[PDB]
Amino acid sequence: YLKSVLRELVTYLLFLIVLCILTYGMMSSNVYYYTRMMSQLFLDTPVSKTEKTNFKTLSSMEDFWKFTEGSLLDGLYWKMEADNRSFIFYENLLLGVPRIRQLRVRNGSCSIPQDLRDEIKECYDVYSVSSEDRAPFGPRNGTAWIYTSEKDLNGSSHWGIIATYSGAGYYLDLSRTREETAAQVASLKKNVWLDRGTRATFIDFSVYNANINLFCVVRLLVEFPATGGVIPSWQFQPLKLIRYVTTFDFFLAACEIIFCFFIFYYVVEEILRSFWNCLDVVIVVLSVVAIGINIYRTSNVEVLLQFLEDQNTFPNFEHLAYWQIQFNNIAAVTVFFVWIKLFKFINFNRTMSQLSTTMSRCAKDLFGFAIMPFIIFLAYAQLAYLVFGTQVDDFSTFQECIFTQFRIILGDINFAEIEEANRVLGPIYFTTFVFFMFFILLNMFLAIIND
Amino acid sequence: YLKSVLRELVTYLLFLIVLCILTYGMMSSNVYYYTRMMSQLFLDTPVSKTEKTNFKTLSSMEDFWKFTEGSLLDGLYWKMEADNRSFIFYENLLLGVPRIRQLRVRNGSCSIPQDLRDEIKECYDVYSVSSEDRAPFGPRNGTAWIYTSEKDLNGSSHWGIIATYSGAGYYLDLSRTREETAAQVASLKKNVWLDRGTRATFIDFSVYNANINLFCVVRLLVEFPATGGVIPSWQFQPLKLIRYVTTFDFFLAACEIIFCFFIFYYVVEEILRSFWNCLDVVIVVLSVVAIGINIYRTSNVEVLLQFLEDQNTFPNFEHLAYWQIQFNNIAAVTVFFVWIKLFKFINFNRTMSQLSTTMSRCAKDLFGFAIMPFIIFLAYAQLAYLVFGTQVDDFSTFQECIFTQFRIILGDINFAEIEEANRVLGPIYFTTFVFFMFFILLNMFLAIIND
Amino acid sequence: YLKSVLRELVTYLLFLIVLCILTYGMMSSNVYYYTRMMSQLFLDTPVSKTEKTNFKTLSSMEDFWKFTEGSLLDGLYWKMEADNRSFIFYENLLLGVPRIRQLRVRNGSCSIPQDLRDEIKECYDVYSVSSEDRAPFGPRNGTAWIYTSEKDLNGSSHWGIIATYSGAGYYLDLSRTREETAAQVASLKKNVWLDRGTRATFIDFSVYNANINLFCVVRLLVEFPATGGVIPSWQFQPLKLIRYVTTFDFFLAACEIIFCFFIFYYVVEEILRSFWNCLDVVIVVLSVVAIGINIYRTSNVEVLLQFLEDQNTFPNFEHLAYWQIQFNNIAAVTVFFVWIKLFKFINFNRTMSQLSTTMSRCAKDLFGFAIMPFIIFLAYAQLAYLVFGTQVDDFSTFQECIFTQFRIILGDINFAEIEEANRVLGPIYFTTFVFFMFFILLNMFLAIIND
Amino acid sequence: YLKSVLRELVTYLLFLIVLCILTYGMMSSNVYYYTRMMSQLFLDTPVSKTEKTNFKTLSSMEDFWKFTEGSLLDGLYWKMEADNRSFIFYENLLLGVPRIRQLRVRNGSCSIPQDLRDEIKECYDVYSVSSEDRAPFGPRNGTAWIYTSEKDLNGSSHWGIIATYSGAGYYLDLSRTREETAAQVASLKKNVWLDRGTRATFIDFSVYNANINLFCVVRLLVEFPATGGVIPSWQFQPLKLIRYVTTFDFFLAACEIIFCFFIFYYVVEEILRSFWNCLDVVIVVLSVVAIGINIYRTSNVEVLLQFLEDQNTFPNFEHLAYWQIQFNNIAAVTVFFVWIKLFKFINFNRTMSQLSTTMSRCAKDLFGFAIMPFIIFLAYAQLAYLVFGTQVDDFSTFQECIFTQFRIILGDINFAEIEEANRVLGPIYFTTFVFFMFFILLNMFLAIIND
Ligand SMILES: *[C@@H]1O[C@H](CO)[C@@H](O)[C@H](O)[C@H]1NC(C)=O
Ligand SMILES: *[C@@H]1O[C@H](CO)[C@@H](O)[C@H](O)[C@H]1NC(C)=O
Ligand SMILES: *[C@@H]1O[C@H](CO)[C@@H](O)[C@H](O)[C@H]1NC(C)=O
Ligand SMILES: *[C@@H]1O[C@H](CO)[C@@H](O)[C@H](O)[C@H]1NC(C)=O
Ligand SMILES: *[C@@H]1O[C@H](CO)[C@@H](O)[C@H](O)[C@H]1NC(C)=O
Ligand SMILES: *[C@@H]1O[C@H](CO)[C@@H](O)[C@H](O)[C@H]1NC(C)=O
Ligand SMILES: *[C@@H]1O[C@H](CO)[C@@H](O)[C@H](O)[C@H]1NC(C)=O
Ligand SMILES: *[C@@H]1O[C@H](CO)[C@@H](O)[C@H](O)[C@H]1NC(C)=O
Ligand SMILES: *[C@@H]1O[C@H](CO)[C@@H](O)[C@H](O)[C@H]1NC(C)=O
Ligand SMILES: *[C@@H]1O[C@H](CO)[C@@H](O)[C@H](O)[C@H]1NC(C)=O
Ligand SMILES: *[C@@H]1O[C@H](CO)[C@@H](O)[C@H](O)[C@H]1NC(C)=O
Ligand SMILES: *[C@@H]1O[C@H](CO)[C@@H](O)[C@H](O)[C@H]1NC(C)=O
Repeated sequence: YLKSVLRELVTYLLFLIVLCILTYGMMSSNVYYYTRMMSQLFLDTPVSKTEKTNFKTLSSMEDFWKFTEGSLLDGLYWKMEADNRSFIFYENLLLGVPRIRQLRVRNGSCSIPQDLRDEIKECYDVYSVSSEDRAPFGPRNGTAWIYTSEKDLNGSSHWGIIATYSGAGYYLDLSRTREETAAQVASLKKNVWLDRGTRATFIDFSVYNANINLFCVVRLLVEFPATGGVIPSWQFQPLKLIRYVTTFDFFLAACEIIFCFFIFYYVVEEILRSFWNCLDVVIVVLSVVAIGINIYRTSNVEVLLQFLEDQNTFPNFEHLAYWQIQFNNIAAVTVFFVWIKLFKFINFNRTMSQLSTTMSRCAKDLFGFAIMPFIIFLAYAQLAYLVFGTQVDDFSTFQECIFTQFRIILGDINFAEIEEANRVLGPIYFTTFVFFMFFILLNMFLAIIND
Repeated sequence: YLKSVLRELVTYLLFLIVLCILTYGMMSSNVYYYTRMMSQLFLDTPVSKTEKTNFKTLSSMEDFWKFTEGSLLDGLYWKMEADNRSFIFYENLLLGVPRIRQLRVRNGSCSIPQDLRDEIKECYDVYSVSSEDRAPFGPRNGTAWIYTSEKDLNGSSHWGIIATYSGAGYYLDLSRTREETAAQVASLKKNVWLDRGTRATFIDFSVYNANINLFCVVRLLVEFPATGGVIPSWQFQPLKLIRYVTTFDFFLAACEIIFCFFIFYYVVEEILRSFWNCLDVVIVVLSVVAIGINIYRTSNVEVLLQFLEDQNTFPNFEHLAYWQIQFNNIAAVTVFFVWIKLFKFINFNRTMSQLSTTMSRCAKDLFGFAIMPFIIFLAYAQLAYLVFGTQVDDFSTFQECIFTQFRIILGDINFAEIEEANRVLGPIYFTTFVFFMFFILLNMFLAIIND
Repeated sequence: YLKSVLRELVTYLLFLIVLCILTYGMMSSNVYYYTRMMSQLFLDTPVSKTEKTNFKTLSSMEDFWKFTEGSLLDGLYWKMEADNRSFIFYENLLLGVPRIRQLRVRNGSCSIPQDLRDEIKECYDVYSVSSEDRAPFGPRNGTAWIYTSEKDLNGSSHWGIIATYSGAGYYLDLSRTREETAAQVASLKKNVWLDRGTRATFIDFSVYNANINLFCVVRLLVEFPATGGVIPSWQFQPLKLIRYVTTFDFFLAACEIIFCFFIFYYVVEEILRSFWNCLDVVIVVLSVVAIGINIYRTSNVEVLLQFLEDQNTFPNFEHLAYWQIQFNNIAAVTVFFVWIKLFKFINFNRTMSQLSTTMSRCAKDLFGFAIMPFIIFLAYAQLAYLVFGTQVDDFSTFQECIFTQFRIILGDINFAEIEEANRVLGPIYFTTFVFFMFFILLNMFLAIIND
Repeated sequence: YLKSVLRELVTYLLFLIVLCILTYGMMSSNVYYYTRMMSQLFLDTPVSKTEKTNFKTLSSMEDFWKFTEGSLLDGLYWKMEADNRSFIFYENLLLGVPRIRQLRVRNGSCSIPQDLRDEIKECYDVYSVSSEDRAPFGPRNGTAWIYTSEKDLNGSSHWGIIATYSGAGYYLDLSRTREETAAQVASLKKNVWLDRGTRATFIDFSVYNANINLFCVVRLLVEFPATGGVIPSWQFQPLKLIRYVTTFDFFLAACEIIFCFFIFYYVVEEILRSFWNCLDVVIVVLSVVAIGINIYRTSNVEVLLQFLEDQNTFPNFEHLAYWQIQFNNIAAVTVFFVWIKLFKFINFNRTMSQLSTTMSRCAKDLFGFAIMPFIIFLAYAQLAYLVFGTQVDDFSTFQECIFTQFRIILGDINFAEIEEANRVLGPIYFTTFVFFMFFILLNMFLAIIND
């Protein structure tokens, strides 16, 4: 039994570092600053030299146009090689051409209360597929004023903060040189390309680094709720498109192929309650998903080669970016669970044999104990979402309310804005919540001390 | 017994989601940003273009006048439809006309010490109903200089941060167009409409949004303590005045009527110690209060219809705003307790039968244990209020002192200003407090471990 | 026994609220903002209109002179009644005349290493009574350039942040009007009144409020370590000098006299281990000290009456301010202990009879348990003071190091500057400290669980 | 046995304060501000008068040159004695001459993917000893353009934040007067001395204070990752070079010599498991290392005397600085352990005899218990490093990830940027992590309660 356990043990052991190698391998070291520099160059810089606001600060259409005609242009251009080629920082190819896309909602999408109909001329509803405006508004001279479809326009429907956004919409592709772009943008500002009915806009472009080999894909996402104002959001994604430069990369490629053999091996083992079975399956399921993504999704790299043919177009990476994220997402989770699988054998046989007997024993009862606090914990969350959420960003969404309470329990708090929101309940809420939580838990010890 | 318990159970179950529907229904999703944009447009913007202060920063009369003649004007006007109609952000009707009101205290309200009487000419006491100045000061040409009564002037006495303020006072109603208003304001600054004896001022106006159907009521409240300086405060209240637009709204209306039947049903059940009885009554009491507010208070909507007749006046919503707050306040609390009522049945019968037996058992003793820390906890609070409260905002009020200590226990702290306040006791206070609290609790475990 | 205990009980009860009345009585409500406005007017305002620094920011002599010739002047003057009388905010008498005093250290106070003697001409040692420079430097035309003694110059030696400072030194008294003062200050800047050897400067003045009856005493304390630079510090003290205006004040006066009778009563009771005896004595001792301060120290009020004769001089309140602080300090502590005396009787007889038996029992052992962590806790404190304290303000002083660790345990942390200080030990220090502390305590439970 | 234990006890006792004296002695009091003033003068000041960025803010080459030609120059010069001698603050000798050094990487150090070779002309790899560029680029007129070796150029290879940096490189030594330096710097900017291939630059200079006797050594370290941008870092080190000024210093010198006798005494005692043996050895080992550093490393002081001959050169203290740090590092650790050695005797004999019996008993089992959380704690750390670390600075390095989680557990958190990084996993990560950690620990109590 021991040697058989030892075999599945050492097999697991090899499988460990192999994955650890891939992770450590597939992740370059200094990538962070590559983002941070990009981010600070765009997000963090004053909209205009005379302006005190960053991109994170944009409150208005005027704010937006300033930014577009502002640092964004200067952020995307340098002198400096073609000279149509502009190296960012001097170190970064601006890859292809940037693209701007917006969304628009129809006039009569909404309805005016009968009393104010004599007053109000028209309204514009919150964005929806139904409320989508496909009419060719404006001079209709270009894709800016001409509607297109996410089928026709290669792209993936994106999930925004207030709503999901279909890839389709009104878009425009920029120019190679800063001057030509400004000419385009000006017309887009001159003629009104941002009107009452424009809910969300996209600015997307890709950037390549030649020093280390990586691709920076940038999604600048600006929303315009029916309430007006501006909600800026951004995405900076590094990507490794070309897997082969160094032999070390080729060294990793063999590993992944070898890594596939392990999974192939474990899959057979899965054939036949149990908890660790329920645990082990999770590891395998995630594993398969990654590779499938890794191959028939990510290994495509068509758009690249397609872009490599003619580099004057827009190199849509949104999918490729989107997926490798999920890939990075999944793979990370696997490793996490991979470390967890360590316990069942090396610890249970000797060390935690005196623990698991207590651990798994109470683990059944722990379910019964933990029932009480959540309901209470959820109640405040629901309460706070009702009282607050019209006031404090932290309570804006019911989800974030839950998250906020953890920060509260851990001590991260903005108390002032709470008291500003409600001079009465908020303090009461804050106190009672914190108060009961301890008082609640202390009882649970006792019913645990029952044993 | 079980089926009878099952009936009161499923009955409770239906009553749950019905309320959940109403809450989820009566609360729109994106309302938060509607406030946030409004707030950031007023509270968060520089008083003047050359000025570095926000509305939250106002320290002086000069600060105030700048703000009034500053962003406030520009915040209330846009171009843009009448053109007397100015859409905020282009998306928001400025509803009716804004109104400014101030309070004033009589000359001899206070008394000078005999020694300095030769020095000081006059004083002005802290605001009170007695100290109220009803004399028609100044040119006496308008409501600005003419006192009016909260009976005559429709309004609700408001509860400020240092004091309650009667609705009566000296007020002025603005104009439709920004220019005419500035003319008014200038005269109010030219002639001195803010003098030694002006304790508190009000700026109130309402804003309607046509996209989603809502009303933003704004209370800008500025105080002037007898000590001078300025204490800014603000209120941004969304309101749903017209309950019927979508059929979904009509769907909710039937629910509330149906919802009333439940309460009517439970009221009869209340007829006849007990804790859960003491619990259940609370649910019912709050429930009734809400609906009464919901009907003969809020459903009035007279001022609206009154305003809808002639829109050039000031549409006082202060009550309507004030109440629906309380309504939102109460309803939220109900839901909270509604979730709590879950425990007594589903959990007690099976799961917490092994818990409630311990829970309710120690719940009696917990009262005896918890006595010790509060007295100690209160002592520091009272101590801190004596030592501090002349120094640190967090200790300014005895109430907030209590709240401050929680942040301290949870770790939210400004230590510097404390040490700045008192280089000696504060650190001692801070250390000892934190120190004993743990040391105190640890003992309480033992007397609990006694069982 | 019970009635006898009941008598000492109700006697204690009356004594409670009597003190509570005095405290609540002797403390006015809104005093806080009176300070806050004063503070924000001076500490918080830009040194110059073109300048971005506050008084808290001053790094240099130039910084200082700017401040003096800057906001300070404008902060002390308004238009506005005499007109030699300038009401601050229009609400506050500038009381008497402000005063500036500095300290100076002799040339050869220090000694140069023999190697650099050929290089360096002279040095100036850290401030000390020995290093004090009494020589009449400069043009010697005024108290600015003429040394005076704290005996001759009425004043109390003050305890600064790096050192205690004798009241004696070089001082100058300002003028009534802003213009005349600037003339003085300019000469003090024109001629060099701040030289290499000036360690510390004082700016002190008093301000009276006529609305509520109070006195604001302001100590602006600037230090110049031998290392150069500037360490600003400030003191804003409210004072109630005239105890009699309202009959309510007279109502309080009788109480304090009545309050004295209680102490007189308890003193006799003290005549005769015990803990509560050791407790009770503390209450009495502090009590006596307060009244003695209250009478033959504070009730003096001579300087006032002296100032009231001729108001053109400097009204030194430093003592009067200094003492009532200590008075407020002591009285607060008393109340704290007063609440503590509640336990021994009402709780011990019924409620905590089941607690004190455990409480006082383990209270002996708690001493033995708590020994271990302090030594460890102190060690890190001493360690951190060695590693840090040349880097992080929080560790600058060994005292503050201790305080810093509490914030760390409670979660208030600046981690960045720590890692900036030492990329190695700091993180190690931080981790290990936090780590052991929990690990340490958990053991202590067990030896407590021993019972 | 007791007297023998008493002898080793009192011997230890004397050894305690002797060290305490040395520490307290070897550390001057006010040193902190000496740094803080220096730091704030350089790190904290706007690059240019019109500029809003500090040295900590530098994002670019342009940023850098501005700083060099900016505050740095003004920070290093004052008027003021020679006049070639410029006293900083007027209180600080600029010691010798400052020095600037940079690093450079060869052209073909890296390799371009075959597809973009037609596009990209050249790349520059991340810094390495191999990638080092020793070619004499540029006009080759000076050490700026002429490569030198760390053998030839006296210096110690320094450990930077992204990489270790050999002392060798391209350097330049500044002038005595600000004007001459600017002439040098301009040429270095005029001609391009910062190119694509410059990874890291050094600015190093020393500053002496004559008031207290100390030396400030300044290392300004700027990095340029292959990704572009700028990573500023700084080091401000006080040093006591001349050990003899006051007799008190001579008093300390005898102590250290006497202090050596103790160690000499304890070394013999070490001759012969045990834990305290394992403890005691550590104390001795560290002790020896310090003195060896103290003598044949630090007591050298040659460069000083060498510099004292001719003061126009660059006084390299980098080693002397580097070592005394380690010295201060080690000595601090010793004291920490010195306090720890207290327990084994005074506490074990009487007080903790009732504790150590429990302490050391469970101390064996504690190892078994603590196994579970670390693996879990590490997992999140590894997970977070995979998910984050491309986004959040706090997760940038796997090491800092661990540190970040402590702040999270203690409550120090930036939640926003996390949610900004990943709208999904981050919140999930945050919640689950915090959630399990408590849930994990609670079980461990039970298996501990097993006893
Ligand atoms: C929107 O529809 C309303 C409804 O008749 C109409 O009055 C208004 O002119 C329309 N505006 C636009 C821009 O389509
Ligand atoms: C559409 O018409 C406008 C009106 O002159 C013109 O400025 C714009 O360039 C036209 N668009 C295109 C794509 O030609
Ligand atoms: C989508 O990709 C195809 C592939 O050649 C291309 O022809 C087409 O123009 C693309 N459509 C876009 C980018 O909207
Ligand atoms: C206020 O009353 C005092 C008391 O006589 C008087 O001297 C002063 O002129 C009055 N001022 C005003 C503005 O009423
Ligand atoms: C009151 O008189 C002043 C003095 O000219 C004048 O400016 C103001 O307009 C008058 N008020 C009204 C309401 O007419
Ligand atoms: C109060 O409301 C009534 C209702 O018509 C109106 O006539 C009156 O002018 C109002 N008073 C105010 C707004 O002061
Ligand atoms: C200080 O004393 C030194 C010692 O001789 C002397 O050289 C220097 O001139 C003196 N300076 C002043 C200002 O007294
Ligand atoms: C001292 O002499 C200077 C030199 O002119 C003069 O400016 C100053 O006013 C004099 N001081 C006094 C108090 O007269
Ligand atoms: C101290 O007070 C006495 C009291 O009259 C006064 O004569 C003297 O001038 C004062 N000395 C000062 C303020 O330096
Ligand atoms: C770098 O090497 C490449 C490879 O041939 C060459 O094309 C380029 O001109 C070189 N540039 C420099 C600055 O050495
Ligand atoms: C190297 O040549 C340049 C070109 O004129 C000159 O400016 C520079 O001063 C020279 N360097 C030295 C050290 O002479
Ligand atoms: C290293 O020190 C020696 C000692 O005299 C000196 O001659 C040489 O110039 C120094 N080299 C440097 C500072 O690069």
